Amino acid sequence: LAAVSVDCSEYPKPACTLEYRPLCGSDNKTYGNKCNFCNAVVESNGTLTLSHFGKC
Repeated sequence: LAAVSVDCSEYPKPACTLEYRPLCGSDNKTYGNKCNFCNAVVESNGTLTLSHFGKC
């Protein structure tokens, strides 16, 4: 059904491609891309999640 989420199994990373593809969280703050999103998830320990693609 209707979910939104990028895959984050492989995080956090040491380095990020500087393509800008923002992903706003449930926190309603922006993570610049699937890197900085999925970092802030895997640090978050599962609990942070994707409210919408793009920026807040």
